[PDB]
Amino acid sequence: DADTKIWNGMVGELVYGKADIAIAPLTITLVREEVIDFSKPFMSLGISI
Amino acid sequence: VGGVWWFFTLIIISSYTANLAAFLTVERMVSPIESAEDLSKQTEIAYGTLDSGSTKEFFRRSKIAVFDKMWTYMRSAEPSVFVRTTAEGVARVRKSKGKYAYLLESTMNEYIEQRKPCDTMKVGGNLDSKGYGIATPKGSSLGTPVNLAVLKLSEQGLLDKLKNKWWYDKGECGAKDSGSKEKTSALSLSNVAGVFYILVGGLGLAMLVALIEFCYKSRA
Amino acid sequence: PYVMMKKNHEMLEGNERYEGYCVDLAAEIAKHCGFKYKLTIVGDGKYGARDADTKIWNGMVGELVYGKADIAIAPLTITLVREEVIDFSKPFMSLGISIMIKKPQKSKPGVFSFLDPLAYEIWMCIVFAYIGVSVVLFLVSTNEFGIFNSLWFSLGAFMQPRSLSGRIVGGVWWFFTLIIISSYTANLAAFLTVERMVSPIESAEDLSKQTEIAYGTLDSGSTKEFFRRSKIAVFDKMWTYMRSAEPSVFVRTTAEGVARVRKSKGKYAYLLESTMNEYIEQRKPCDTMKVGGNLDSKGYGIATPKGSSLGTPVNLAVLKLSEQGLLDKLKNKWWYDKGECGAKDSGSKEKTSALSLSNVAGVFY
Amino acid sequence: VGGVWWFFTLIIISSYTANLAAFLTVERMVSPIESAEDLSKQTEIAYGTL
Ligand SMILES: O=c1[nH]c2cc(C(F)(F)F)c(N3CCOCC3)cc2n(CP(=O)(O)O)c1=O
Ligand SMILES: O=c1[nH]c2cc(C(F)(F)F)c(N3CCOCC3)cc2n(CP(=O)(O)O)c1=O
Repeated sequence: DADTKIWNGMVGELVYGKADIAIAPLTITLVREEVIDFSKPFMSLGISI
Repeated sequence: VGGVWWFFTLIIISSYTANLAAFLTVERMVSPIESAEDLSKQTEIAYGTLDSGSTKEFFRRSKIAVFDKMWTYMRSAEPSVFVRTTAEGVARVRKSKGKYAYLLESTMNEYIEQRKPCDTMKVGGNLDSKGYGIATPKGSSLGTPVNLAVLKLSEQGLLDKLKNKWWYDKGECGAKDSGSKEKTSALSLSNVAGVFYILVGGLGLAMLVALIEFCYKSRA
Repeated sequence: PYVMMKKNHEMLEGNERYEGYCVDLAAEIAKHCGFKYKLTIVGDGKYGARDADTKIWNGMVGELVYGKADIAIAPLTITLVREEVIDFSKPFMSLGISIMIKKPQKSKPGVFSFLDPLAYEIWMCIVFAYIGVSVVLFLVSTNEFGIFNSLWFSLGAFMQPRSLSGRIVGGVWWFFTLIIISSYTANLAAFLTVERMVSPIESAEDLSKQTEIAYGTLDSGSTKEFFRRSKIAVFDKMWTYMRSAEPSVFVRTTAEGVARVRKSKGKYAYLLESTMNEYIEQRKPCDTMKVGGNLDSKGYGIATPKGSSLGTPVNLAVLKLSEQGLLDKLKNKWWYDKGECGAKDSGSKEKTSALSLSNVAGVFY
Repeated sequence: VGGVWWFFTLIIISSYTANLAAFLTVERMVSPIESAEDLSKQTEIAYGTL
């Protein structure tokens, strides 16, 4: 959230110590790589028709 | 009379032949899509994305040639080509008789293709390169271990195996994909069949006139 | 097309000597990380392997571990064996193993170009109804007298008084054949207008289900070792075939493999990295094409010595470049834009026309 | 012989007719450059400036 500058969802629960690890279809984005750590991709994808 | 009638039927059968050819020539002209560039080069088939998400924001910020034009279209397309949820998008594709295409994540798409009534399919390669990963708090102890674990699983083909288990095996369809093989691709017997029934009908009519004729003769 | 020697490289020096995807990717990374660099080609010209005996790393991965270089910007595959000794940034290009076949060419008459317009099923029924009329007429007109007549009605069949019965039979049968020959003519015209030539089917599973078209991989490399170690259903059978296929379905180099596909008239398929494959498709004489999706999920990355300062910076830089679509842009620049071939342009080329003899020949025999 | 020869000529005249239809259909398919966008959509005809 731009205003409150607060992280939500799984990425949030990681930064605020709610969880120890996140195992889900979490996209590896630059904005997230800055606050948390992403392991190598376990599934490559993209936009399809 | 016989000459003019002959010239008359000549024109008609020629017209029938010529006309029947245009319907078959165009029938071949039809070329389903396959790539994203195909969506931009045409307008007959509408298309859109989710009203909110990285998918929509992708085209908006994309400076790539093809994707640019696509966004320009979707940005002012009426009615709204954007849907509220992913379910709405799929429903729009299933109820437009192939007049509406929906752009979404390949992962979720591939899964939908393996769900009843098996009436959806992914076409062409992906538009961009993304990837999911295991997230761990910055400077965690599980960091390095998990990272290597993912690499180990992929090399053992365990990751590919898991996907096959939940995407294709879990199906199911598993049937709609074997019919989508795209085998057939020619003319047909249907039309020609209609002319066969009218033939046998004529033969039967004659077989009736024969007996009937005989009877008449006898009477005489 | 990652790193190549520029045309007039002899008249140039420094980094200006080289050009390619990675050459541009280097400048981009250096711009976002803020540093000057000197492009250098690895000595032995290898990527990154580990000799079992000497336990020594070679190629770029080697020059990193032994302090010869500060960073590796090349199509270096992100493997577990390497991730242990060095650091890999997020993938700047996802790839996998693909299939390469000949150019979807086309050519063949075999009187079978006449039975196609008209389906085999239709040729059959038109023959069944053919004798179906010569038998009905046969009933209109002692054992030999039936043979001479059956041969006469068969001559009245072999196509060209007022017995109303068999009269309407000849008329209806004429109207029947009229429609058919009209359909054949019309349909054949459509064929002569569009004239689209498909091909086989993209799906590694298609290579295993058939044997007519041979296929193989490089005699040495991760590609070959993949099938050997793969426990997946489809890939298993494929390896079983290639493992004992005679003659050898494996080639010495990648060039040999491509040459084998271009000289087998579509009888030999070659399995290789999608990246190199896509590039080949964009090279003269444009007679090769990639079919189906990749067999596995790989990815190249920027390699940096374990515990380096450029580590985190470069990692983020790669992610930034991809999100700005700069990576996709670079690939398009060296693969398709700088390419020479064309597929969507060959289908957009509405032009062609000429009669041969093949089809007509089948009717002569 | 007369029957087979008839079926033979039938196919040929049908082929001639069908093919001749294609030579006129394609003759219409051909389009000439009307604007600049036409120069970009095709490659057969090269073009340049000073
Ligand atoms: O980390 C993320 N991972 C995601 C994974 C998936 C899925 F593919 F379902 F696993 C999806 N969907 C795709 C289809 O529509 C329904 C949900 C959204 C994701 N989003 C939201 P974005 O902002 O639209 O990318 C993320 O943020
Ligand atoms: O790090 C690696 N990066 C590689 C990059 C490429 C290319 F795609 F050309 F860039 C290739 N080729 C693919 C086509 O055949 C010719 C060479 C091999 C690579 N290998 C050897 P592997 O053991 O067979 O994977 C590596 O080890």
